[PDB]
Amino acid sequence: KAKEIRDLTTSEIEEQIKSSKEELFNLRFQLATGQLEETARIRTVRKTIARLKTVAREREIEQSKAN
RNA sequence: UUAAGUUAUUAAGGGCGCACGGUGGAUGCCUUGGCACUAGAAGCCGAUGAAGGACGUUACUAACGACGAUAUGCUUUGGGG
Repeated sequence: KAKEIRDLTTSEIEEQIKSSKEELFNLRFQLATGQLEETARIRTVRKTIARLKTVAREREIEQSKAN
């Protein structure tokens, strides 16, 4: 993905962001209710969201390099 | 059967020697933090938030980094294995 995340159509990114945020919410919710036992997913979901915002920022800058 | 002389026999204490304590840094070490030389800057920012912080962020959490809700980091170019 993280290459062709840049190939996504700027609404797949938007829906992808909120799907990933619901996934992170469920993970944090079941870490507390103590049944997770694979705690490394939390970190990588965070970084995915980071990935997804970064490219969605830079489209914006290139969207105003022309205008 | 008398006059006389004398010593230990506790070492409570004293000096010597012995042997384990407490103590803390004499020896060696350190070189993590500066005296000074050379060179480079440029003294150094921002009304694009400038100037030190406060709260936070790790799967687990107690001070500095990141700076930061994209948070114990994100993308990209080049090194590197």
